[PDB]
Amino acid sequence: AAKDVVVAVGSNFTTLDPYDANDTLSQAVAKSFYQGLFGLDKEMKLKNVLAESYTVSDDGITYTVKLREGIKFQDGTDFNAAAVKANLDRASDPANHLKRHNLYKNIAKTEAIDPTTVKITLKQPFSAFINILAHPATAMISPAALEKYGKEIGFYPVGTGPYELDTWNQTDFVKVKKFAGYWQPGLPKLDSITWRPVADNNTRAAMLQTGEAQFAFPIPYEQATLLEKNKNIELMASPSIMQRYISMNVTQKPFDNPKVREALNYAINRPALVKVAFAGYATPATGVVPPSIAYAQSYKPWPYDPVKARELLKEAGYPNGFSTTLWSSHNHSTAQKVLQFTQQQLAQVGIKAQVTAMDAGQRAAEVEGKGQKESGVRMFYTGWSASTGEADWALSPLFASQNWPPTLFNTAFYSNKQVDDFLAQALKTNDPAEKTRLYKAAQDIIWQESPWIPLVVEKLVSAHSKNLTGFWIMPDTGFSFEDADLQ
Ligand SMILES: [Zn+2]
Ligand SMILES: [Zn+2]
Ligand SMILES: [Zn+2]
Ligand SMILES: [Zn+2]
Ligand SMILES: [Zn+2]
Ligand SMILES: [Zn+2]
Ligand SMILES: [Zn+2]
Ligand SMILES: [Zn+2]
Ligand SMILES: [Zn+2]
Ligand SMILES: [Zn+2]
Repeated sequence: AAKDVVVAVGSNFTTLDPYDANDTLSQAVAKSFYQGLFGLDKEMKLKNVLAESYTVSDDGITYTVKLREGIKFQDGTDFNAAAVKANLDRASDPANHLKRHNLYKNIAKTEAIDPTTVKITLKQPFSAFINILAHPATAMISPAALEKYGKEIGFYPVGTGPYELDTWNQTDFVKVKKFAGYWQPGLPKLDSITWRPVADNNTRAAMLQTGEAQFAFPIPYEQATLLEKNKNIELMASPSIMQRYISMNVTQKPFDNPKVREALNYAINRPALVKVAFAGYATPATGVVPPSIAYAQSYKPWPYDPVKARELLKEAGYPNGFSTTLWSSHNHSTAQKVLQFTQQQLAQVGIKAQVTAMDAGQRAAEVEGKGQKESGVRMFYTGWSASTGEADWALSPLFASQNWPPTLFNTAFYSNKQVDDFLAQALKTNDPAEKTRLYKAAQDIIWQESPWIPLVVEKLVSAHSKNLTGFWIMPDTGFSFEDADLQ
């Protein structure tokens, strides 16, 4: 019997060459034909994939990876230390100007000691490197295919995965078919997968209804109830890695005063916000890092208390609040309801905030491309996904004093001697204990200094036919379908 499943996704794909994509979706789909040395499961946990095992010098500089022998690429060629070298050399060559260059520029060189042994030496220590190797961007592509297609490799992928490219209709869909020579006997179980972009949200959910699609994501809030009521459809609300928050320019107006920051955090009723802006598909944030990320810490939740808040602003010296600005990035999602709710809650405590949604231009001009002594940024509503699955990318770009704009995304212009050093120390050790310890310390300082108003952490809403099993949504919004099957 023919097992042909259709997945209804959210947008169009950019490229099928992982190294050249900034959107998770395209990377997730390209996972049909590509595998990495390592990868993360649906709980965001480390797994050895094409790699058998690995070792790292106490110097943190040298990584020695053992590979599984006998694996073939979809074009008949062999997967070996040389192919890994070719994939890594290419990714770390700036001349290639591949969108994900920054994830490999720290690689000094890759050596093929033997067909099943790869020696990678970094320029500088970076304990999160193993995570970079498990990232869906680091795909092992066919050296032969890299040469045959050159710069068009992103259209005609050739990897070691369970599916081969059947055909791609730029706007219509990406259809992949079962690869007979897949290195794992018995897989895949499916004969084909058809990834179909469906921009209309209501239509996406509707297809699960008619049976037109067996899996879909994301699912609109209104359509959620409908689907969950259907016995042929399984609707899930899973944890994501999207942190929602409002940063405060800790070097400005009343925000320099830590009492104000502590105050404004009492002003927001988070459980109410999750209902009003996310339809209950999120949770109040009890940390600055989504708990699904490795090394994250969680704390006792912020109570909601307008009285405590107004009192604190008074002690601070603002018996009648004050006025400030609240910027958010222009979008069509839930942001709109978040702003209206927030400035309303802030109004209750006397904080007149002038909301403003900015397009790509103003955002890059007023928020990202601007330094402290110029920036107008005061209160900023935004979000962030640590797509590496570990604390560093969830913490450095947002709190490391060196990452203030236009360098990186520390919109709160926060800084702290200990945190910066704790973050730096973390990257120079590979001992889990030390790492959980170092990161835990930085987070405790951050949470207590409150440079933010951590709002919530979203929930991913997906749904699939009861018949489709082994098909999962990952916190980073990618898919895990190693053992997918149909009955
Ligand atoms: Zn490019
Ligand atoms: Zn050749
Ligand atoms: Zn040649
Ligand atoms: Zn076909
Ligand atoms: Zn065909
Ligand atoms: Zn249709
Ligand atoms: Zn399920
Ligand atoms: Zn109180
Ligand atoms: Zn728009
Ligand atoms: Zn199921």
